[PDB]
Amino acid sequence: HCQDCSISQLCIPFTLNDSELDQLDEIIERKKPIQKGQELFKAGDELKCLYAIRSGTIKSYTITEQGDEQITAFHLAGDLVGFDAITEAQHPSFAQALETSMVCEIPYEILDDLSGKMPKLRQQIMRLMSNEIKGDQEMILLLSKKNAEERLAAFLYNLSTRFHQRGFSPREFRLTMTRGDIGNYLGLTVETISRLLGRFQKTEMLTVKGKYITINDHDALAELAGSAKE
Amino acid sequence: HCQDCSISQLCIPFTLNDSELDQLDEIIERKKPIQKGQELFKAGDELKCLYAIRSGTIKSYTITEQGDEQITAFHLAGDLVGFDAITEAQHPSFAQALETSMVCEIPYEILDDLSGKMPKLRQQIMRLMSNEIKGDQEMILLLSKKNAEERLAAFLYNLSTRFHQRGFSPREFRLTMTRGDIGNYLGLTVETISRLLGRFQKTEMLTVKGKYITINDHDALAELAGSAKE
Ligand code: SF4
Ligand code: SF4
Repeated sequence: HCQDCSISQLCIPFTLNDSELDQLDEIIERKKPIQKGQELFKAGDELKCLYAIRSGTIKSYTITEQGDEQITAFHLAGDLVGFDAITEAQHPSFAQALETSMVCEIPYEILDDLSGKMPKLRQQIMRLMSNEIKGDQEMILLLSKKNAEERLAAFLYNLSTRFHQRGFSPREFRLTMTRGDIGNYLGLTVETISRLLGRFQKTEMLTVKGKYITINDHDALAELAGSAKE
Repeated sequence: HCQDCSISQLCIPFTLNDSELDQLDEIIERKKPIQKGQELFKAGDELKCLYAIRSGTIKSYTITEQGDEQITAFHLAGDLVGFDAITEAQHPSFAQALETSMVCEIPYEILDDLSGKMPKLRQQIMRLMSNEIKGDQEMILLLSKKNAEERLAAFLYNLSTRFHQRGFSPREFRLTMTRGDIGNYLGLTVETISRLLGRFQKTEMLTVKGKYITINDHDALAELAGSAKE
């Protein structure tokens, strides 16, 4: 159940000859679905497999000394979860599903075994890590230079894009995560998150119905997202 | 000039048989020293080599739409600069030396060529990326959950540690970067940066003379760094 995949283009078997493909799936792709709110691993757990998101939504977080969750990323289908566990065979982070999700469990060593063995695989694994790094860098700029109007716009631009790539309307999409969770990730207040979407709707940039977002003006939206100003 | 290196333990030829070692250096390790303020690459440049810091200090940054520098990391000896350029053969970031620095130019393709060829190398390259990701995650928590007292303490804890590993006093070390740059990275004010070091000195935790920092109480310091509170 893995040669079949409409996101393999952005997932892990990207640019594999059909021999590489029929081989990989043999060692992954089969985990009775993860339920909304259940975890894939706890911080401190040993690294065994990495997780490719087949369907659904997953957040990554930690807990502060004083006990608050802080979200470090949301994951969409095609995303790989577990990279930060490679350095030390161990998960520093939590991961939890936000909705019923399908997840492909890829055994790290076995994948590592087959990567030295596979140039196009090895290379693909690389840029995937490269890209998480790139993303995290963008997050850092978001939290230093962008104000709340911008942070949210950026966040919403990002999702919209990513859904586009995973073959969806760039126009319309639901927030699977809660407003609480969005505010967490973005250093904003559920109070503020809401207020902003108001303004966004007020300008006809955005239409908002429950958890469903509609973008009526990508150009406006990108201007706010790409600002980084005060 | 590369089998000789008192930081190879944390640099790139970590866990290489002496055949792997004598081989690698042949393709790197020789760039007439980078001067304080000169750049290694401009955002948008093509990926050719990655850069291992042999000596000195290097910052990574971008420029906002409205034209402000934002620093995404400081690099010490042993650190590899360029990972975020792998996804798309291209540097999204700038890199600039903060003091006269020695830099080992490692050709990416050639290094990639020899990595599929080398299990222990490939694996080492992995965790290095894994670790940048991990670091960036910590930065994200710093910018969301930590206040200024904590941000600085954290930052200073981090440097102190990293100098320790690179074989130095954990006790005492200079800030090579400017207070401006520290404040940039940390979302703080040169006004605030200074005030804090005052308090830090006031409590005898820290002794501060010009650019030189002395930690008299690592335990205090780590408590503030590891807080993430308000
Ligand atoms: S989501 Fe699962 S089945 Fe699809 S390409 Fe990724 S690992 Fe394979
Ligand atoms: S700093 Fe330069 S010489 Fe030293 S191990 Fe790294 S690449 Fe080799």
